[PDB]
Amino acid sequence: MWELTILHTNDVHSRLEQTSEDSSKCVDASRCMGGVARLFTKVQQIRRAEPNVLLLDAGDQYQGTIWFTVYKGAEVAHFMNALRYDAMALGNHEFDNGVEGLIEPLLKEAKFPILSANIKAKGPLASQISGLYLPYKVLPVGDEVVGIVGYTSKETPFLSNPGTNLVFEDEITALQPEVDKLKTLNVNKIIALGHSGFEMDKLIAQKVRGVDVVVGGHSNTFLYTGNPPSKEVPAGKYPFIVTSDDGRKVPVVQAYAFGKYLGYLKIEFDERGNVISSHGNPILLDSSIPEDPSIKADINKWRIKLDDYSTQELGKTIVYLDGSSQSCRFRECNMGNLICDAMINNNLRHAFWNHVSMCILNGGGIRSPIDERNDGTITWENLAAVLPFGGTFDLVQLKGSTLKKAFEHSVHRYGQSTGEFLQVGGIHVVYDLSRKPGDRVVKLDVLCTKCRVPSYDPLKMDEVYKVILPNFLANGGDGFQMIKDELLRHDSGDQDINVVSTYISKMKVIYPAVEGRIKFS
Amino acid sequence: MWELTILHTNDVHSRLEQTSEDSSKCVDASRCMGGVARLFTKVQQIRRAEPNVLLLDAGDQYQGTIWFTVYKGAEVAHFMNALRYDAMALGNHEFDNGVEGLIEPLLKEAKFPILSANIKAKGPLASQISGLYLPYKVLPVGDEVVGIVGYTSKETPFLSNPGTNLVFEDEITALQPEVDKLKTLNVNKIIALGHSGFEMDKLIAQKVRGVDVVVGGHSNTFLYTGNPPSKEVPAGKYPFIVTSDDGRKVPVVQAYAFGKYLGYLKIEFDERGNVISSHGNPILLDSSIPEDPSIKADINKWRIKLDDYSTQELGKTIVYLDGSSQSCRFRECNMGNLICDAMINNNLRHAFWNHVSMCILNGGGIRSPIDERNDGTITWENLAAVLPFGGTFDLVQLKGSTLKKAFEHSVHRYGQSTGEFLQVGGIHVVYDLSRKPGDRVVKLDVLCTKCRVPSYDPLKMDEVYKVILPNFLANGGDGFQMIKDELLRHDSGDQDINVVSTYISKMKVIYPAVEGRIKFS
Ligand SMILES: O=P(O)(O)CP(=O)(O)OC[C@H]1O[C@@H](n2cnc3c(NCc4ccccc4)nc(Cl)nc32)[C@@H](F)[C@@H]1O
Ligand SMILES: O=P(O)(O)CP(=O)(O)OC[C@H]1O[C@@H](n2cnc3c(NCc4ccccc4)nc(Cl)nc32)[C@@H](F)[C@@H]1O
Ligand SMILES: [Ca+2]
Ligand SMILES: [Ca+2]
Ligand SMILES: [Zn+2]
Ligand SMILES: [Zn+2]
Ligand SMILES: [Zn+2]
Ligand SMILES: [Zn+2]
Repeated sequence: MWELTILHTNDVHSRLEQTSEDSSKCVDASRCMGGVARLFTKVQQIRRAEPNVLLLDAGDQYQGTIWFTVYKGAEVAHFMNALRYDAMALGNHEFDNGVEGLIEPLLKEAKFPILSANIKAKGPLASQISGLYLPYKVLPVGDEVVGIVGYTSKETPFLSNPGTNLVFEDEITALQPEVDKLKTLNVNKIIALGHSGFEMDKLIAQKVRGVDVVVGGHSNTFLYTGNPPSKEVPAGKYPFIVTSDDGRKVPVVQAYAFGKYLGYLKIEFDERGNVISSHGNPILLDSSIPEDPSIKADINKWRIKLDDYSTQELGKTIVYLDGSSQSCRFRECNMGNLICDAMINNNLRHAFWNHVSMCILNGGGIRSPIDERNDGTITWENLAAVLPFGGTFDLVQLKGSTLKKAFEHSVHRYGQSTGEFLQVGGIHVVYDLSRKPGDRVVKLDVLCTKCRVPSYDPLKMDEVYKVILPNFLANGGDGFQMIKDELLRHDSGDQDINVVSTYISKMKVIYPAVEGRIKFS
Repeated sequence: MWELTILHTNDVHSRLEQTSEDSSKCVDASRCMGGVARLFTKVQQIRRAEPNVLLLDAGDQYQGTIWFTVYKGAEVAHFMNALRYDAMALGNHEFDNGVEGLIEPLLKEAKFPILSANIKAKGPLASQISGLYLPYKVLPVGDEVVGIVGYTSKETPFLSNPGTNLVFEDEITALQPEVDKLKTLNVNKIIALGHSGFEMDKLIAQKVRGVDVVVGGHSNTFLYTGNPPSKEVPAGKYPFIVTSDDGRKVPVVQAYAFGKYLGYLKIEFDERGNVISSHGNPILLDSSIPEDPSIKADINKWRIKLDDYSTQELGKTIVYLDGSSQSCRFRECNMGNLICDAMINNNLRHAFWNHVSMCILNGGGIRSPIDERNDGTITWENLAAVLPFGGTFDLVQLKGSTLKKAFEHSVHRYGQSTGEFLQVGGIHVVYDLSRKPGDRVVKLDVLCTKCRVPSYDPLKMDEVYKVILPNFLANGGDGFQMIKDELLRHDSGDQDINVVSTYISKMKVIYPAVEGRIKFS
């Protein structure tokens, strides 16, 4: 019997340096976690101890911190090569800077194979990207070979900017012929490594004949066997076992996000590549694991270029700016109220009509909290992690019916850590989750524009309201198809980080609170 | 039979120039009201038409606009002499600048008798103020004489700064011997002119034998017979008839406030001074009445010194700043939310503990609205009328029990246009007016200080909270005795107008709304 050790990371999101426990900028260095230097110490320790080791990434290394704003993927290719990753699957955020933002910094500079079987290149692009990413790779591991098939979220054209020359096929339809090709090459050990979320990973384990292990990403799934070591609540045991349609037990693994944990799974295979057993758990990369000095000195060299983004203080916060998913995707979060107050302030600074009183913001668009214990200081860097996408805060004209539909969509699948949960400004919404989806909004009061003194009045279906929202939502992003389809007017506004930055500078000291903007019945 | 015409003003409050309909600074001159120039045209017209005329003031000429901030009462003595007032009764605001602020500008410069029978001077002051104000005056009117007895609110030591050398006696106890003295002088026509409010005026008409007419002030009572000409709702017919204990019908009159109306009452007396009948109504001093050119040119001369208080713009409002009594004494008003946000902002600008999240503000302390149609401009003058008293915004430490008592007091006599109604910041209060007084607060949630993210939690009786409030409330003003008696700590803060001014300058453009801080069940 032959034992393989799979070490996996996913949704790291430019978290190259060690972070606070909430994955925001490290301040109190003694209690910091993750980062590539720490991950390198743990990986090295496992390589010294285990004979057959694979270090894999299931996508979304791109986007999240000033590391990616400045280096545009050169930091990813450099440090992923430094850690000696054996393979990576393409994620949706790898396309955020177009195909060009993927090809030049990453595909051309990685010393490891970058995979995706369901991505087909066509037209002019076909010749330009050919062989820069592969559907599968056969990797020698000790005296054995292990086949790795890659996959990327089929919904990527709506999540990113991959362009019109890439076709995103159904994962299962595209993976089965590639697995069948590995089987003809007599590769009997097969890992499906990809980026579509835990729900699709379970479908790949059930339906794709020949896959032994599924290593996923995109849904930031925390899986654990026993008592977890930190604040993350497990969504199931590690590994998650799926029984395939052909009757084989298939472990499905995921390792949360932000490089806080290193996934770790041991598979005992027999001579014919049948999985005998599997055990593991994600490894919390805390303070106990010391950062590698060589990687850390290299991280510090690259850090010089970034320091001029933290030299200038925009203002102060005397309160924790809760930009976490556990807060901003489930209820009113003060980071969400702050950003919506900044949007309304930027639009009301230059103004019955002409005015704009309301704001809506997808909770999943807020990508990091900001801590108040660092002397209170807010820099362009702390703000760069909250709002990393470089989008705009647009003005839209919506019928009350359209706004009520967007609010119904906001909680249609409440309890899935779905980022469509809306943060608001100039709106008082009450939800009753005991009611059937599509009828959960029990109260929707909005701030009048056509009134001398502003006050909250019930939303009228036949009335038309002006709403400030991300360009992402206006384009039907996060399943807000009703906004794109039913809007009556759409104007482009200022860059997201600049709107929030000018506001923080004006206010000097900020203290946003949870005020009852969103309530539950 | 002999007919007397009584023209009366009360609670003018430094409204020397014509004002908007809400009694704030005149902008659209075509639809402006009141002012001394307009009042002079109407009074002159009545003097040309009627043989026996008395022009009286029932108090509170002092405090309200930049006219009083700058001239400290010299404008009152000058323009009241110009209009040829025959008498004035002392009001509580005439003592706001101490006895010295009353003696030097007004008592020493008025060419008319200034009256109060229930104010007794003692100790060192007795010799200094002797004869500068009188208990009564006998005025020749045509071939007849009319006696005028004055009175001032017994509660003045708590409302103002009259000092420890003036005794404020019971109105009825002090008025009866002065009326009896006029009766021995065979004065058969007697007017009681004073400043204690409509409720006390009715008691004087009922109890003081020999008073024929009561001309009052202090409660800003609007009395009208028929259909009123403006937005003011009558509190009863004009005149209000009180049947005395000795069986005589006694008219009681009051003419609202801010010089918007001129009270006008005709009394037909018989040969023995018995009131036969009385009819009248307040005269709305609107645009139809033209301003006297001589008084207006004199008003413009004095206006030069004031212009450097309007030359500098503090910021802009895009919304009407509702500082009216009809709003701020009955429900949440946006002027109240603004001032409470300015108080919390001034105290949080330099800060679990040390912080202050809550604000309370007596609604009656907000003395004027600000209009947004004047290009949006907010000047030191517009702000001077909102906050004319020159008080401070103090920090106090209160038990939850004390705060609940202050909120119970806030609505104990709801529906009387009582200024104790509280405006708030960092507090969510719900009242149920159908409940018995002392038990009307059904919900009282406050913003936590001892929490990383601020949020609204129920008030705990056994807990201690930090509240920013006017120095007036800390001293038990407006019947908030529980604040003065039960507070655990009291620190003096910055001047009220400066706190609000620095905030408006920081914000640049303001838009406070009615947000659900105060609700009714
Ligand atoms: O890491 P992911 O692959 O995104 C999976 P997740 O559970 O961590 O985050 C999902 C949430 O994030 C929201 N979201 C993602 N990208 C964007 C985004 N920009 C991405 C982008 C799109 C097109 C071109 C370039 C960049 N803008 C906004 Cl406002 N919201 C976004 C939105 F997609 C959702 O609420
Ligand atoms: O014109 P008035 O004689 O006052 C009768 P009104 O029905 O028009 O106003 C009553 C309201 O006004 C409130 N109030 C009055 N004076 C003050 C005041 N300053 C007066 C003062 C007191 C002592 C010395 C000097 C000035 N400060 C504050 Cl915050 N609130 C006040 C307080 F008294 C009440 O809520
Ligand atoms: Ca196998
Ligand atoms: Ca008489
Ligand atoms: Zn991701
Ligand atoms: Zn993803
Ligand atoms: Zn008054
Ligand atoms: Zn008064």
